[PDB]
Amino acid sequence: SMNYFVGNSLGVNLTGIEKAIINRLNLFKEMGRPAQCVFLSWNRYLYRNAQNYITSSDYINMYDFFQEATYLERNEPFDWLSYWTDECHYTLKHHDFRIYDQERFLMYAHFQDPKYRILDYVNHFDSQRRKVKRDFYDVRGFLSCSRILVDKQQTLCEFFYNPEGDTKLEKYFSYPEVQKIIVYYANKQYFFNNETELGAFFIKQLYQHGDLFFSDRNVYTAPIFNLTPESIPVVAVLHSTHIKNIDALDSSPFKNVYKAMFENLSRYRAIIVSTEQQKLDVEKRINHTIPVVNIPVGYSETIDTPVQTLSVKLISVARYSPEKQLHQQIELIKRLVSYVPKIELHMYGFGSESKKLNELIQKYGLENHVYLRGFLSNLDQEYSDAYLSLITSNMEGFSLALLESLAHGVPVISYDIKYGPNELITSDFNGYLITKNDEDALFDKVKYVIDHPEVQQRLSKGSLAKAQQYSKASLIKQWDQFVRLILEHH
Amino acid sequence: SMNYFVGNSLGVNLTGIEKAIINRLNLFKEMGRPAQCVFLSWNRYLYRNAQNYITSSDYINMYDFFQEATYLERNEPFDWLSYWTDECHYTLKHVENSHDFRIYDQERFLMYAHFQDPKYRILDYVNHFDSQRRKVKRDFYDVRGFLSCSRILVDKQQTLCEFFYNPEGDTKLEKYFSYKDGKPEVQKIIVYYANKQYFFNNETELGAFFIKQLYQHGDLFFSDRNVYTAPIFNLTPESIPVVAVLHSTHIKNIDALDSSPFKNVYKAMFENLSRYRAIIVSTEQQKLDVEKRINHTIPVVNIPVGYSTPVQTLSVKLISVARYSPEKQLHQQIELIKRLVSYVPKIELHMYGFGSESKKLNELIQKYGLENHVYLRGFLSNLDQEYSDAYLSLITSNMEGFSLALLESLAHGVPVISYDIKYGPNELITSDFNGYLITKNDEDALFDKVKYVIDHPEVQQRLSKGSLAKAQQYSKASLIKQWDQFVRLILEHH
Repeated sequence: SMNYFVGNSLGVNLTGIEKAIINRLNLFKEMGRPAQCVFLSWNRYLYRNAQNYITSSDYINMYDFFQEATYLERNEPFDWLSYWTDECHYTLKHHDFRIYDQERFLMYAHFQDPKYRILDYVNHFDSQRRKVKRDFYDVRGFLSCSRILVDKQQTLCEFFYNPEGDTKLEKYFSYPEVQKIIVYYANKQYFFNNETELGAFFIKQLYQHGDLFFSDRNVYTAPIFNLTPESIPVVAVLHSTHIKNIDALDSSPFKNVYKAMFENLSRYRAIIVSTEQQKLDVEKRINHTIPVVNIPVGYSETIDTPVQTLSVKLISVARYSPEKQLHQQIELIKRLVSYVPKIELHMYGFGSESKKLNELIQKYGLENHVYLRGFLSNLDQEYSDAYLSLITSNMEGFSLALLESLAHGVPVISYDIKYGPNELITSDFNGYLITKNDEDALFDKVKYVIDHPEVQQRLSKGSLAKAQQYSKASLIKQWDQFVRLILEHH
Repeated sequence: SMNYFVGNSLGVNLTGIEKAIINRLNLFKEMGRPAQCVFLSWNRYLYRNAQNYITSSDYINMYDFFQEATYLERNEPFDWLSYWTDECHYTLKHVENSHDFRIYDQERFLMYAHFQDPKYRILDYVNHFDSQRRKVKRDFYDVRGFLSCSRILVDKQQTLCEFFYNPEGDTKLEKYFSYKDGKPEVQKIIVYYANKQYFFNNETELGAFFIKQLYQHGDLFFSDRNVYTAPIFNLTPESIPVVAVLHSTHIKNIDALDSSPFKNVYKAMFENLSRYRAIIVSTEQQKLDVEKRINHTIPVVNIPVGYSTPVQTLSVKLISVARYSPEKQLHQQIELIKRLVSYVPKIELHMYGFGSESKKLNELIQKYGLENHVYLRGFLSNLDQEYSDAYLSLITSNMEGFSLALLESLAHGVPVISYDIKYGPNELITSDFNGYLITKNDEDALFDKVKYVIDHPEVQQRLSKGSLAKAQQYSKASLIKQWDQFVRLILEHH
């Protein structure tokens, strides 16, 4: 039996949903449940984006599947520049080349590398210099898609190839929308009107009696699951707030990304959310129509670095976005620095709010007190001397960063806001929950913990215990039980 | 060494050039010189058109060559209907008064299928539709059974590009089109050959590449459809030996031998004579005019375009074997009979052929009250019975070409009276031997000579025996010896 985590693709910069999908995959292998990520969109760079995260045998892409290129890795590098000159006697006028036969302009080639071992695309031109066809190469080496052009470089149709160059899919477009898809599969021809129908066909070929699907990128996967039969079991996973407005729990419309899932609840064996708090809201909102279950989106990893070697160092691990209200922590430091002259705030993240935050810092002469540290891929060394974590957001989700900092014995002072802080913070155990936007009470609890390092030490010991509760193995056992119960009942 | 006779195609009704190519192949086969016909145009019916006349190994079509379908014969039949119904689970709906079926996956219209035969054994094409019932692609099947070409459509079913396949389904050629004067014109051709890709701007360049792939030292090419074949040979090296074959008059105006422009179909060959080893024409008379016109720059050789039951069992039966076209001037034959019937009341004239002039010919027949004297007999595939009682053949044309029809009537002992016009009458008529030649458009002299042969049956008999003797000069064995000597000589000089 196989567990499939259905997203869309993998960017250069992995997204929350992509990490969750990958994170969840690792856990299933650990406990000896087979699992695979399922990708939908055509992405001739997928194998590259995947390389530093999962193996080729750990994912099935829908286009790779019909192009017979699943589990296929990089071809041995190919000398395109040599083949064009030494075998085809063409003329190259320079990571782009213009290919001429004698005086005749044929093609526009585009490479990735300056070593020219990885071809990207080749534009083909007619006798009038009209661009008639584009050849799009997969990062693994084989020609993946040719696009036929008409009029003003308008896409008319696309042909997708297997590695050996057989046609496996055809797409036909009008204005640029798909009106027809042809697939060559199982020694015949299949016809679809759109990519959702193709996706549904793909899911039916994947499924074997006893497998389980997870719907992770609902804006794409729910419409696909909606056209598959009810004998194929699938669970919906929400990675965010389920409604546009969390303060109108009964009334708020579902997020657009979750609409097609919520409007066909009966198709799904369950909904998974990250927090008990979110499970209670969702359960009540859908009148218990299907099971809702809370399974955290990560775990506290075993500690490899020195812990609480304690200058008072406060930290923020948070995207530089409006919702994290990070200026409130700069203002906190403005207040505290008169009582705590050697105080330091380190804020780890990136995003829109950098310029404004940077300006607020210079404005208050806090350049020796508050540091916008940007993104660090490794935070282990940053936690060893951290006195406490701050959360000043108007909204949250289950925070992997918070779990990591707790596993390092760094206690946390957070607003009590949905979702995540209530799950990972017990007041006076591993930190303190504060009424949302009460900056005065924030100052009082931060000052109190700084004034009483015996308190910080005791909250440190609570932090290590809270992290122990969210271990890799507790999370394994929760996935293991859920999967067996969902399949048992199906 | 291989002799290659390069034409365009074979139609369902063979043209003059197609027959000339096939007759030449048959002579080379009898002789023991390897020959093949070479065809250029994409023609997914070529195999059926060819079956009555040549074997698969007797020809190489250009498209078949690149489609890895040269020498391929017919597939065992395939019941597309059962495969669509039983194996694909599609819904078939017959179209009223047709061999056509609409194909559906449930409520969804997917394809329109056309069969050649009401038994649905020969799939011809399949049209594909998108979700908005736009016709996006047409699949064209070869008569041998394989999918030959897919054509991709845009806008009002305009041809954008075409993909040509081997029998296994691999793409071997692509063609890209742009519209000019309301018709698609090739702007690009890609060919997958010898594990490489090759690029061309037009079919002339593709043709030249094809010739270069066939040629081995010792081989010899004949350019028979010069409007297409000459521009192709013009793009090939002079190391490849090619003979130009003219199948009609070489100039637009036969009466200005020196100054007339060449026929548009021969312009490319005459504007590059030094490319060609020789020119072949069907008549000694055309040979002398062409040699003079080109100042003997290359050799010109006349080789007839073809070779030659009970006989002369004799009512007085005149015959005309001639297209009903204005150049033939068949009205003059009506006028001749109008004048003759007075003196010869048991006279008949049988006119074998067809064309746009039939209506006027019937009007004149009716006008002259000649309905029991002049017969418009239509085309006749076989004329053997029609010859046995024929007294005399008539030719009243203002222009001619070498006539296999006239050769055949001469083999059957039928003498002829013809206007003296170029080309063909002087080749097959020696005055007072097998017939008479009359000043062009001299209807009085035509009457007088026709009347003299009717009034002298012993003269008719001598001319008949001269017709048998004239035809025997065009024997299979004399054509073989001309062709054998020509190829020997051409290859020695090259």
